[PDB]
Amino acid sequence: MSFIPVAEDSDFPIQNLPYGVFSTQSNPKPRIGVAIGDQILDLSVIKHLFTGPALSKHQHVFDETTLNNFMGLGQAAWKEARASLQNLLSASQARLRDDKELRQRAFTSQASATMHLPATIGDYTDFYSSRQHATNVGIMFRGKENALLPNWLHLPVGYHGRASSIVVSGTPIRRPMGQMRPDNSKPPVYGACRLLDMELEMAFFVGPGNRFGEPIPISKAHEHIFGMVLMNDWSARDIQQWEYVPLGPFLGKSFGTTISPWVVPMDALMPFVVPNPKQDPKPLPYLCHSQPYTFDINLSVSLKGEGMSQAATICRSNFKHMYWTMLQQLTHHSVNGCNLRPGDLLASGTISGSDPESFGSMLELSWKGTKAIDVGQGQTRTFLLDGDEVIITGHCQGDGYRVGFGQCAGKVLPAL
Amino acid sequence: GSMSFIPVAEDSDFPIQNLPYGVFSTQSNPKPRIGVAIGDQILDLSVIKHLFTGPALSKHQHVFDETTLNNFMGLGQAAWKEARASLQNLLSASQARLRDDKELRQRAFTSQASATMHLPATIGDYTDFYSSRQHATNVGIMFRGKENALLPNWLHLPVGYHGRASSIVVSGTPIRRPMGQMRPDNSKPPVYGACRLLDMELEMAFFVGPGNRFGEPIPISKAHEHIFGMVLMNDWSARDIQQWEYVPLGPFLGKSFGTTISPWVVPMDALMPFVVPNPKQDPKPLPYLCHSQPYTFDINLSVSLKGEGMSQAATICRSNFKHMYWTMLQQLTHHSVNGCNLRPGDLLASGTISGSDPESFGSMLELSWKGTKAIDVGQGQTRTFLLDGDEVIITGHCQGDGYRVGFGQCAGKVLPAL
Ligand SMILES: [Ca+2]
Ligand SMILES: [Mn+2]
Ligand SMILES: [Mn+2]
Ligand code: NA
Ligand code: NA
Ligand code: NI
Ligand code: NI
Ligand code: NI
Ligand code: NI
Ligand code: NI
Ligand code: NI
Ligand code: NI
Ligand code: NI
Ligand code: NI
Ligand code: NI
Repeated sequence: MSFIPVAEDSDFPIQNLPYGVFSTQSNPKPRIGVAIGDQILDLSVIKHLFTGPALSKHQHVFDETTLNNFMGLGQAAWKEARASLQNLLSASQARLRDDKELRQRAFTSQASATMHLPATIGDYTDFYSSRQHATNVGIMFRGKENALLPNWLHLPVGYHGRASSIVVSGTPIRRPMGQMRPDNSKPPVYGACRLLDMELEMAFFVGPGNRFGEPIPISKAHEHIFGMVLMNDWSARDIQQWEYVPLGPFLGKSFGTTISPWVVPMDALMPFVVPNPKQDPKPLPYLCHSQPYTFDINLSVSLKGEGMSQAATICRSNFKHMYWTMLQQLTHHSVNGCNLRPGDLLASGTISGSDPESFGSMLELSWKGTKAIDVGQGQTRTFLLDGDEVIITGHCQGDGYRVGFGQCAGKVLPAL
Repeated sequence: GSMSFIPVAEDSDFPIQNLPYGVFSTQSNPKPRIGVAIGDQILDLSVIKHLFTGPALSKHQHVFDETTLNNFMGLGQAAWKEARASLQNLLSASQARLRDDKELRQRAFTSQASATMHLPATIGDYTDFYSSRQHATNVGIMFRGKENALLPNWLHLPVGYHGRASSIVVSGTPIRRPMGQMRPDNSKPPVYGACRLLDMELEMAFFVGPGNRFGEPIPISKAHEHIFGMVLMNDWSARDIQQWEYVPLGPFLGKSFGTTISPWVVPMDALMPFVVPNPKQDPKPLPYLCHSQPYTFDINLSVSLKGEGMSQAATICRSNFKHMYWTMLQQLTHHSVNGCNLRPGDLLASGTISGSDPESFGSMLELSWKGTKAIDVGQGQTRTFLLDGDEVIITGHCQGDGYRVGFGQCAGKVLPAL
């Protein structure tokens, strides 16, 4: 089904076909591509091959420097694009395989490519939808009997994030300065954050908007989910704890948030859908959906420090843990008439399962700095050190192939 | 004083001392474009852009051809100062260049009355601060209790939260009463329905000029270089939705259904004549928040409410920006201290501007004390929270000798819920 060979270890078989923005040494202009094997198929080069009804008059979306306009076309266009790509790669429509002059312009090596943020993100929201993550933060901060606050099981709690500091995989992250209060009996101090953390999340991009004042009913929520990326919500826990009452996390989150560049479309993930977790209490009707919209995605996080020769896997978790689905999050986010826009990023929350090996932050893995995490070669961590590199990966396991997400990586630079 | 060839009423918001920037279109020409308000006219900068011949602007005249102010904001203070001096000259009663060019005036001016204003910039990120000591005290009492009403961090840093950028709308945009989830009965599950405690919040906000690079703080001594100018803002709020949702991650759907700004961006140079010494802070802030430069402004603010049956709008709040405890310089410095990258056109709002006098409380949550006191809105008529069809208008002015620097309107009418 693909004339482009795909190795067994590839994140990018024919069943994936994610969208990203890339550039090369020869042509520095960011442009839209699709990953296949170790190659990128350049959609600006092949834009004229999308001849179907939804795209024939809208080929210009493939000439843009971001995915926003393609996202905003909606599901008929996404489905047509994916079918066109499938038919070109199988050579059912043989133009791309057989037009050698087009072909040699259209495919470039991933290894030689530079990736960019896939969209101009107008608004970013971070949810809090893993019951074990919220419970753990609760146990650590408020105690076992108060682990979950009263609203949590009733709505998908979330907060507005900082869009400007969402950066693409591979961007170094500087340890932030700020204010903290390490001794509650004394005034706060200014200094480098001491409790620098990662957060394993996933996120989706919004497709067509909704108009200002017009909620998206849950029945239609699936029409607005374009596809998914990996996210690391870097966090400065000492800055966070001091600032956050009563208006929520702010500078403890906004110094950096990393996403992976390849946006895996929802149609690629639908084969990996599983039943939705039972919610008790049942949510209010506006949040109810029968459609399965929970996904079996195997997630891993590695840490490698300065001097260390091998990265250690510190977390293995799964997106299927989450209590509230993306449909519920999208619907709740628009219930009040808030206008979601193409390229908005809605993140899941930190993805922790019940097994401590699956906790999605070092705040949890180290239990607030009370337990050392073994990172191999005689080294241990509670929170991140200068020079540490964190890499998140994710895969769906098919029969004889995997749909992978590439990398969501960053290295910590010293405070300056 | 100082005079334009364009006639200006004594109490006009838009004398030659102001010269605010905005984005407008007309019935003749739908392209949104950059203008400056003067008297009851707009001067179209796209038409006169070739008159900006100075060193900061001569190679950057295209910023005046844009559909938003972002690029001009991004050029920084030498460009802003050069544009303002060029406009003060061009609009002067004693300057012939534009005054006597009949055909150019025909193309360059249009009446405010027939213009449609648009949002002045594409706002990448919006942040709302919480910098009125009285407002934070009042909401603490009403949502949480008198004990620690002002929470332990408030006197040490300018508390703020990330707001929703997409739902910042220009003055005049109707605001639909939001649906959502609320918990009016503590002994029952939450319910879904129309908000019952719909509120306004009197704020001001500033737009960021040049940004800072990702990872690079803005030191407080340079913060003034990044503040372009100000608008009025109404942070519409759904207090029942807010109270149920906000612990522990903050206000969310209780704010994001709509936030209105006025369209004319008053540049900081226009406001500097109205600067006053900063309020004393005790405890003294940490050094990174310590600045001697005066950056508190005497701006008289007013809020009116007009019900769907009324002929006279009632003034329900009179307050002043000079009441705020933390300055814009402190807010911008704190926002970037961790390396967060502010970008041109970002909007940083002050917080609700409540003074200590109850007549200066900047929200109906406060003026009605969470529905326990009636607000007088005219003969016989009262409010606690906003009703369908109510129109809220925020205005603001700095008063000089024989002129004002005004802000135009920040208006919205409440539509019924779905
Ligand atoms: Ca934003
Ligand atoms: Mn997070
Ligand atoms: Mn507010
Ligand atoms: Na972050
Ligand atoms: Na609002
Ligand atoms: Ni892989
Ligand atoms: Ni062509
Ligand atoms: Ni069409
Ligand atoms: Ni309950
Ligand atoms: Ni204190
Ligand atoms: Ni099978
Ligand atoms: Ni004079
Ligand atoms: Ni006025
Ligand atoms: Ni230049
Ligand atoms: Ni005064």
